[PDB]
Amino acid sequence: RAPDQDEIQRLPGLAKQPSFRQYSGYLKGSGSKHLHYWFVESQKDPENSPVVLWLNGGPGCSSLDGLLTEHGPFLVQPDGVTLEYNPYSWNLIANVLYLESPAGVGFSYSDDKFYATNDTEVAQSNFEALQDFFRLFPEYKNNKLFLTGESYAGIYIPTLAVLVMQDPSMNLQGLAVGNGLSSYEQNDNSLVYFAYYHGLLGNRLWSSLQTHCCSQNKCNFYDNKDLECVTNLQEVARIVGNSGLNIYNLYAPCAGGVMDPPCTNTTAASTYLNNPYVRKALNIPEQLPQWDMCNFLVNLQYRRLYRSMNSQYLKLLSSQKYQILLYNGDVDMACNFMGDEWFVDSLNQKMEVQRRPWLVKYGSGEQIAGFVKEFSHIAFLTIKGAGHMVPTDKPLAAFTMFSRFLNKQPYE
Amino acid sequence: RAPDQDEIQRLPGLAKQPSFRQYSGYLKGSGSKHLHYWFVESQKDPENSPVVLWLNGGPGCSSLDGLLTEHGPFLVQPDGVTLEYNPYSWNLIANVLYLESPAGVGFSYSDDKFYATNDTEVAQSNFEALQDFFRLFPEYKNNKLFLTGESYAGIYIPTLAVLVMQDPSMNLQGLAVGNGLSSYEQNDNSLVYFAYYHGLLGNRLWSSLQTHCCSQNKCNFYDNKDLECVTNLQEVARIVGNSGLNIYNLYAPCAGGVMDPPCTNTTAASTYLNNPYVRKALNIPEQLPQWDMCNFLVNLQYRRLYRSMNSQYLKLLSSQKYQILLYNGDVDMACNFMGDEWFVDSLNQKMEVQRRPWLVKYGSGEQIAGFVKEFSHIAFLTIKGAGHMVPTDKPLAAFTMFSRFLNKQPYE
Ligand SMILES: *[C@](O)(c1noc(-c2ccccc2)n1)[C@H](CC)NC(=O)[C@H](CC(C)C)NC(=O)N1CCOCC1
Ligand SMILES: *[C@](O)(c1noc(-c2ccccc2)n1)[C@H](CC)NC(=O)[C@H](CC(C)C)NC(=O)N1CCOCC1
Ligand SMILES: *[C@@H]1O[C@H](CO)[C@@H](O)[C@H](O)[C@H]1NC(C)=O
Ligand SMILES: *[C@@H]1O[C@H](CO)[C@@H](O)[C@H](O)[C@H]1NC(C)=O
Ligand SMILES: *[C@@H]1O[C@H](CO)[C@@H](O)[C@H](O)[C@H]1NC(C)=O
Ligand SMILES: *[C@@H]1O[C@H](CO)[C@@H](O)[C@H](O)[C@H]1NC(C)=O
Repeated sequence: RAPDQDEIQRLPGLAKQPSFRQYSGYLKGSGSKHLHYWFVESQKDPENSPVVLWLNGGPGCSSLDGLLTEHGPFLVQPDGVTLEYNPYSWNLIANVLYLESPAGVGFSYSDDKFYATNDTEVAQSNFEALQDFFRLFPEYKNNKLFLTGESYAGIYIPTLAVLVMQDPSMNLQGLAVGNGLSSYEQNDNSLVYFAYYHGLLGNRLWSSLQTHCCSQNKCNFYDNKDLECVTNLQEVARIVGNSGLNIYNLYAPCAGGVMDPPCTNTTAASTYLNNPYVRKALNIPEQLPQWDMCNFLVNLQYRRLYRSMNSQYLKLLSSQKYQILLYNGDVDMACNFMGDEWFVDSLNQKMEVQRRPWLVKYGSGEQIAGFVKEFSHIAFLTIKGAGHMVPTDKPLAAFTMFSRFLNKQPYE
Repeated sequence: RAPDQDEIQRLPGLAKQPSFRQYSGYLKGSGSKHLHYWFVESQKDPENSPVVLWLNGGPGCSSLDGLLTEHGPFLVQPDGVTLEYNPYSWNLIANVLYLESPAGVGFSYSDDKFYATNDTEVAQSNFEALQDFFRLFPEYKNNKLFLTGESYAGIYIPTLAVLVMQDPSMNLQGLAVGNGLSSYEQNDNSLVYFAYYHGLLGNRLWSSLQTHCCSQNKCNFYDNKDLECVTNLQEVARIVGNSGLNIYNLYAPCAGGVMDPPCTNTTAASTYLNNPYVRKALNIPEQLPQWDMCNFLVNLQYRRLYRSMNSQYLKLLSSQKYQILLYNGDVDMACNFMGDEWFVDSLNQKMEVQRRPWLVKYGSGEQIAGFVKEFSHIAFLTIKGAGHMVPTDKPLAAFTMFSRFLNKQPYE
């Protein structure tokens, strides 16, 4: 019924043993690829709880970021030694499959160590690994399956979903993308607005942008050839990303001051997972190189193929079989909320609902946790005051949203 | 040399006695008005430290909000009983005069209890009270004087400054306004942008606003007569201010859930100052009614006269004798940063400097604390991630800014 050689017996750093079973080993991707997974079964009724795949983005970043720092059952502490139980873990109500992907990311590897890849190969390799998961965990084949991820997984998840939807053996029910890259064009255009209206660009630069980049009511901050325009957008990019502002959360400090995503400090997770006894407990082959949160070389060699997920989401929507959610922390600048809201609105789906706040109960009382824009089979949500890593910044709100999604309830 | 009957001997709730002298009593305003002051001398060298007037806004709100909750030498704790020393107090480097104004606000009163007033009378009464302060504290007449305040004090301070500048006996050196109301028009126009680009309004409403309120490149969200326009702006106002979003800090909870400014809880300060022994220590006449942070009736009866401080600041700038600062926490929606930046840019002053980040040292290191836009004798600054009450939300950054201002140093 399970790869019991993969079972995690006693995880270092945990003061209490888990009530749920958990597994760490390798799923077969395409060719010679072996993708490191860490599967944490539901804390409540895993036999009948959904199976939820989690993919972090990059490209080249590890989904074990999602486990140990966002919504895993325990989170690594600043000592890089202690794990503490997370009261907002997504595995409270789901069997969560964190997958280090593509090959070369974290503990994932391949026999030839050739890690140059692309969107289509990545989707196909993720698909084969999910096939392997269900060969390894056959008692999970009939559980409702949701595909979820973050950041560049805005591309990984919908492309993977299109493959999965053609496999009647997988009980695909839904996909959720957090601060996802869905449209380079909508991302880039929305980002320049976001920057000005969050007080990062002044009047002089804005007016320069307006002159060289825009024609009457429409701005092009994406593929404009205009000369001063390219120049100005270079300045925007510098301000937003290369000046000491944290691009992942405008209102958070830049770690380090004004494999090392900018303004971020991955030392806790890194120190934890490179502990030799941690790797033993996670059944990592000793010969594998050190764990990094993001593989520089995977990212360097990656050929990005899709500029928009418009056609993927229209395909997923046409079946009317799946619930889809795009959610953005609204102080993120890497994949800002507005570009994904524009993106969802532009799918032009039926049953449009008026935009509303959605609430969470804090003690403190009901608070607005964000806004929800709903259509048939698809909702866009903001998470108010969260950056790129929504479940780290607003764990209760993230858990509440996640539960409403799995249960196909209204978000409000 | 001082009204020693006003001296505060032993303030309830303080575990240690202050190193500085402090005073609480009444300054004579115009007619029968008596304005309650609380003056806290500098913790370092009060004889040669600047005199800084602080005014909160409303109209009808108490400057003792500024003392006990923003930048006073001690801050009231959630028990409404304990005061704790504030390591970022503005009185570390200044003699700070907190003035409850106009008559009827907090412990301020008048013999006829007639509290209907207006901008011009308020400025003239504040002016006479400052004259009285210097009659009561004559050893302070030659200290550099700065006039500072917050919110509606965006109107109080510049109007007062114009009066003070005509009095050669006062050594006026500068004025600073935090999240100030400077221009109803620039406030309202900037606010509708701010709302859309912070994800509070969706596409449908934005497009409706664009259609009914705007003509080609210019929007009028201020005095538009257009019909759907008024309707839509009513919806914006509802979303921003009457729906459970905290207008003073978009990213903060609304106290109470989705004399009581909305989403705010003044119980700590209120419980402290209504303690009968607190009032005795502050030399408050026992017959005075209870302390409220904002006087409902003062605000109700207030006749607001100025729609813009353009002409006041141009007068203050013409002398070239004063340094001026407008600073806004950038997640405030009551007086959003963008309207005040537009306002300062529109004064069209010389020696314009390119817009820059300004830094603060946290331990954590240097962090961007906001952006600074500088001209001759006037700077606009943002405080990144602060709401309406900048010194509560970012006390170190507020103190750092305040020190650079008093010392006429660059903000960066
Ligand atoms: C997203 O895919 C992502 N994946 O991992 C992260 C991450 C952020 C903070 C901490 C840990 C992980 N984010 C985004 C989508 C834009 N990808 C990234 O932000 C890239 C992360 C690299 C692989 C280290 N970075 C970039 O795309 N850029 C482009 C602009 O120049 C700076 C970095
Ligand atoms: C500003 O003058 C101000 N003065 O005191 C405050 C304050 C905010 C939070 C907590 C404690 C004090 N702010 C602003 C300038 C717009 N004034 C206010 O926000 C008014 C406060 C009243 C007097 C209680 N409120 C309003 O102007 N409105 C107008 C729109 O409808 C709602 C309240
Ligand atoms: C990074 O994180 C580690 C572990 O939490 C911490 O000890 C270290 O000081 C952090 N900061 C920097 C700037 O390295
Ligand atoms: C993506 O990768 C596959 C597998 O290597 C390769 O055959 C294919 O040509 C690639 N696609 C592109 C456009 O490079
Ligand atoms: C208001 O503040 C007081 C004092 O800090 C606190 O005890 C009370 O619970 C607060 N909240 C509400 C909703 O009254
Ligand atoms: C403001 O108040 C003064 C004092 O009462 C009064 O004489 C004056 O007419 C007022 N101004 C206006 C425009 O109401």
